[PDB]
Amino acid sequence: LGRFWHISDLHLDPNYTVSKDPLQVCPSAGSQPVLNAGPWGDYLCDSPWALINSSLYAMKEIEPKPDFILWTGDDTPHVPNESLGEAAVLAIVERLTNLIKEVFPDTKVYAALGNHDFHPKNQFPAQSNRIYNQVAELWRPWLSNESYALFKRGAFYSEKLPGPSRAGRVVVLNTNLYYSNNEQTAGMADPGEQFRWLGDVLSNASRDGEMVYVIGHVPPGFFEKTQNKAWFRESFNEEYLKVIQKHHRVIAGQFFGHHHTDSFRMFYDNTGAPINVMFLTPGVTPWKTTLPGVVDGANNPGIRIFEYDRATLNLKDLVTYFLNLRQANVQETPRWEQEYRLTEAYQVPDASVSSMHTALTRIASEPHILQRYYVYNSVSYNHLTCEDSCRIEHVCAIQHVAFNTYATCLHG
Ligand SMILES: *[C@@H]1O[C@H](CO)[C@@H](O[C@@H]2O[C@H](CO)[C@@H](O[C@@H]3O[C@H](CO[C@H]4O[C@H](CO)[C@@H](O)[C@H](O)[C@@H]4O)[C@@H](O)[C@H](O[C@H]4O[C@H](CO)[C@@H](O)[C@H](O)[C@@H]4O)[C@@H]3O)[C@H](O)[C@H]2NC(C)=O)[C@H](O)[C@H]1NC(C)=O
Ligand SMILES: *[C@@H]1O[C@H](CO[C@@H]2O[C@@H](C)[C@@H](O)[C@@H](O)[C@@H]2O)[C@@H](O[C@@H]2O[C@H](CO)[C@@H](O)[C@H](O)[C@H]2NC(C)=O)[C@H](O)[C@H]1NC(C)=O
Ligand SMILES: *[C@@H]1O[C@H](CO)[C@@H](O[C@@H]2O[C@H](CO)[C@@H](O)[C@H](O)[C@H]2NC(C)=O)[C@H](O)[C@H]1NC(C)=O
Ligand SMILES: [Zn+2]
Ligand SMILES: [Zn+2]
Repeated sequence: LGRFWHISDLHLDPNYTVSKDPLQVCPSAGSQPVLNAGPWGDYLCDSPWALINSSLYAMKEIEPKPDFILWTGDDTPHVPNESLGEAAVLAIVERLTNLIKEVFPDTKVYAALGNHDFHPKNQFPAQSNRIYNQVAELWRPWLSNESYALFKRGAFYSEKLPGPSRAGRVVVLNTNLYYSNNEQTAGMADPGEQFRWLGDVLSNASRDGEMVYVIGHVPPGFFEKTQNKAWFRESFNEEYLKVIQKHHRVIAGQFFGHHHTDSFRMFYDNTGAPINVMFLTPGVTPWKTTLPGVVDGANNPGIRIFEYDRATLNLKDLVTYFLNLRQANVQETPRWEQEYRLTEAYQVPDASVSSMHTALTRIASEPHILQRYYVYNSVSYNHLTCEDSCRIEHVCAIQHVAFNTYATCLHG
């Protein structure tokens, strides 16, 4: 049994300050007054350094010798572009990179850029640029020569897992190329040729007897905290689905972030068979989202470990840990705790596709399992009851990555 951490959406707010002025605590809160801010963060703000530092040392306490770490990006705060230029973006990515290197000096890390890890935000080019070049330098100890060259061109690459994993590979995507707010890739069918490359990597994996973990920042499909919100342009969503449908037999897991909330996505083939699952890990940042229509969309800080079979990459379990921010802020030191173990929460034997399908069916049919999933969705921040419209928004997002079937499901 191996273990790996998955962390995402740290979103440092460099200017977080415990201030007597509620409008000068954190620029990431915008114009929202931040009353009696605490040292470990605030639900209206992105993460203070103290919180990010606490999260890394919590990971070290829980599992100091993981087989590897997956890090799916989003390092900078939710502020206007004019507040956050290229030098600051790169300095922030470097500071977080250095913290991970300091706390886990002997650990391989597979890192993807998130949509905020660029200036201007979301405008990821399908070609080389100063940010891809400098991040390749920061992540060079983690990249093969081939991956270093690929990263400079498109911020995507693939790496063979080291032993004792028998025959595994991690594929790291730049899914920021597909975000509808990214004007750099408007009108491009296959920006950076990433889909062509991905298919080729996965065909090679089948030839070579390897199983693959696919990671990225922005997921396909819809955001479960609202209705009708997809990040990918429709054509990219369709292409991503086509890749999974063709190559699922070599894909042992998909690991994404961006939402900051804890959910998962099922993939099915045209016979109705479940063929893959994507795990959307929560964020370290607690920041209450400004996405229109989302009420009280904050979360507790979360981190996650997966347990896996080193011989096959089959996922055996996951454990999500959290910091109860409201409690931590009245205490001298933040102490992270176990939120849940997946097999226990859903009463399933492992984290296989069949087990996740069972989890969904229970979420969709048993009130107490729906509510359990819902509480965990915000990392145990919000305990109000998930009522009928909440249920449909979550169930449809989990079940339907495709635009048209998601739309039909929402009619329920
Ligand atoms: C699916 O699987 C296939 C294998 O079946 C992969 O194909 C291999 O891809 C690699 C990577 O591109 C190829 O290796 C590269 O070969 C280049 C050419 O090498 C010859 O020719 C040059 C000039 O003619 C000579 O200089 C050289 O000595 C050889 O005679 C090299 O230029 C490449 O160098 C790269 O890596 C090193 C660092 O390790 C750097 O020094 C270079 O700057 C450069 O970064 C590299 O060695 C290999 O030839 C391919 N094999 C076959 C059989 O085709 C596919 O890539 C894979 N598909 C995907 C999508 O992953
Ligand atoms: C955070 O505040 C900085 C300004 O802080 C000063 O510069 C830092 C480098 C550091 O030395 C602090 O102690 C200083 O008080 C903002 O940076 C400025 O932003 C304005 C635009 O509003 C721009 O005109 C200035 O040139 C910027 N200064 C520098 C040095 O770049 C920064 O935008 C704030 N960060 C966030 C994320 O909101
Ligand atoms: C980052 O977090 C670590 C872990 O909590 C902090 O290190 C602790 O610091 C206290 C006070 O100096 C010591 O009593 C502990 O022994 C330290 N623990 C470890 C494991 O080193 C560290 O101070 C934090 N750094 C920042 C910049 O906040
Ligand atoms: Zn994020
Ligand atoms: Zn994001």
